[PDB]
Amino acid sequence: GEWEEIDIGPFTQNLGKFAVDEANKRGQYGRLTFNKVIRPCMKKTIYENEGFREIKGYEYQLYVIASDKLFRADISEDYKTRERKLLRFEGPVPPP
Repeated sequence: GEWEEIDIGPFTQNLGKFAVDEANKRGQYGRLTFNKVIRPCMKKTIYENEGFREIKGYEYQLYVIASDKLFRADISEDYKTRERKLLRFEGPVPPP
């Protein structure tokens, strides 16, 4: 399986902040205030399909508490540029 649990240290918390910033732009929940990312944070690596199967990027699934509510965010991150995209941000979700 290509998903693996990663740490919820500062880089992951900053991913959650990105997710909340992007969720605020989408506005589905109105303005939210990032609180923290909780376990589990899952990452999967996306590879090119052919050639050297270079890593194309990553996808993360995060559980982020924002405005005291728990959301699940899916975030892509390009390997070469570090460009992140919020793919999904939903909740309030059950605690994982």
